[PDB]
Amino acid sequence: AMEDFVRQCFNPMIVELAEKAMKEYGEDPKIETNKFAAICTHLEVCFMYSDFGLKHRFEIIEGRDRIMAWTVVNSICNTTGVEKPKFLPDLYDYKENRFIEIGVTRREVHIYYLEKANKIEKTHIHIFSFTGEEMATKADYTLDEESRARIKTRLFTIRQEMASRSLWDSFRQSE
Ligand SMILES: CCc1ccccc1-c1cc(=O)c(O)c(C(=O)O)[nH]1
Ligand SMILES: [Mn+2]
Ligand SMILES: [Mn+2]
Repeated sequence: AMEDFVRQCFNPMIVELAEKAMKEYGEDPKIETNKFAAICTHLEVCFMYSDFGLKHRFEIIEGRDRIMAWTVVNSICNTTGVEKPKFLPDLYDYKENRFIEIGVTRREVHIYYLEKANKIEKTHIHIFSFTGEEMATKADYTLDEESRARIKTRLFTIRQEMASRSLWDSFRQSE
C-alpha cells in the first residue's frame, strides 16, 4: 500500500507532521494516499534544503502551524524589510535575503515552475523533479552543487522505491 510505504520510508517527525497537516483540513491519508506521499516528500526536501546551510542560513517555514509560520515571517520582515508574501513560502534565505518557494513535481520542471510563478511575489522559486531536474528564477539555484545533488538523489530514490512497489504510476499521474 502507498500508505505503508510512507511510514516505511520517512522519519516519523515527517509522517506525524504530514498526518496532522491532512487530518486537520479533513483529509484521510488512508484514502488520499498519493497526496500523503507527496506532502511527506515536500516537507523532506524543505528540511533537507533548510539544513544544507553564516552557519544557520535558512529559516524553515513549512512544517510550522499557521500561527508560528506567520510570526516567523512577520519577524523576518520587521528586521530585514523584505516584502511580506500573500502566501506562506517554504524558506527564507538569510544570505541572499529573499524567501524561497520549493516545488517538487512529477511533471516537467518548467510547467510546475510557471504554475508556481503564476500563483504569486518577489519569492525565489526552485523546482525539483524526480528525474533530477531543477529550475529556479534567473537560473539562480541558491545552493552549492553537492547539496542540490543530495536532494535529487533522494527524490530519485523515492521515485524508484515507489516503482519497486508498483506505485510510481499511481503517483506520477496524480499531480
Ligand atoms: C504539498 C503539496 C500540495 C498539495 C496540494 C496543495 C498544496 C500543496 C502544497 C505545495 C507546496 O509546494 C507548498 O509549499 C504547500 C504549502 O502548504 O506550503 N502546499
Ligand atoms: Mn510552503
Ligand atoms: Mn512548496
